[PDB]
Amino acid sequence: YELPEDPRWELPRDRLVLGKPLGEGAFGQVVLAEAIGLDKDKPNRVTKVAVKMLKSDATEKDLSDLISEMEMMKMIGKHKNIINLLGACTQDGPLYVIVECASKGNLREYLQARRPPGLEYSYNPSHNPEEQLSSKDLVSCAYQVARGMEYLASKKCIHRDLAARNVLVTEDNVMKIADFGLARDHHIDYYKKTTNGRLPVKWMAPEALFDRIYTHQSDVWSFGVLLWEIFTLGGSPYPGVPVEELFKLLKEGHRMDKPSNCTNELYMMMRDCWHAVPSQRPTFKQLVEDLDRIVALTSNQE
Ligand SMILES: *CCC(=O)Nc1cc(N2CCN(CC)CC2)ccc1Nc1cc(N(C)C(=O)Nc2c(Cl)c(OC)cc(OC)c2Cl)ncn1
Repeated sequence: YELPEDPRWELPRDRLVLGKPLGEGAFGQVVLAEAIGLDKDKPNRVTKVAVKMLKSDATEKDLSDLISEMEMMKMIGKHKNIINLLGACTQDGPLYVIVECASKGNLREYLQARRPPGLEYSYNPSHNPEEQLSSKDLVSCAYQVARGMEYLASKKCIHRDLAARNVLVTEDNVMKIADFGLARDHHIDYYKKTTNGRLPVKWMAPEALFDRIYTHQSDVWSFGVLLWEIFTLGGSPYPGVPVEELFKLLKEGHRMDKPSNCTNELYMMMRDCWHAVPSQRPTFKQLVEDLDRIVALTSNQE
């Protein structure tokens, strides 16, 4: 019913101006807001933020889940390439958990919107994107996510749904991993789709999917799907493949084709992330180093 206070994280309710809803998830409700004086050394500055709170179908467990998500984010600490906790309103009112706002949306969308222009044969011939990404920009998205994941892994955090939908992009084009404070924990609805109508099982390592074993190595497999999403500019993995057929593909050792405009080296990295044997996949630390080297050598002229 009523909560302890942590003074270092506490923001007075009068310092938070709630704004338009962003929507309900399984988790809770989120709203855009403006927070005044988040920093001690800057008490007149307004920061745009996102705020999580319970929905009025107020569940019970959901309160302990929202608390747990906040508390985990406190324990993980701050990193440039994750969505960071900025504050909370815990006293004399509903729990509000306040986090960084990433203004350019999720990565899947950010890549889709920057696809090259529509042609005579396209689904969308008048698609004329505002911005375009070079080969270096794409490698650089990959590097930034890997660096975020390396950080999380060093804090003993296993994500368990790494995908472009769960990477967010700031106004400065920084990649931030989202929804890393959660738990699942059971196998949910292997058939439940995402808002965009996709099946999360398509990002899951076979040992997680078949033996419920989730490790840093299973997140590396998901990262390889993410790489494939980046280099297809927000492509959808296994389009038209239902769950039962996906299981069969994995049991046969099937692997996705190399996307066009992907080097053999980046395809090898993908495939190595998709090693059948988890011990043989690269780690996030190695993916960070490799991607750092590749970025430096990748052309920004196309
Ligand atoms: C401040 C962010 C913003 O301005 N908008 C925003 C919009 C979107 N869109 C998705 C759907 N599009 C329709 C086509 C419209 C654009 C996507 C992302 C952002 N930024 C954003 C969103 C969120 N959300 C929704 C959160 O739930 N954030 C959040 C996270 Cl990631 C985590 O991660 C651990 C934890 C909590 O609470 C504990 C929350 Cl609230 N956040 C940030 N930025």
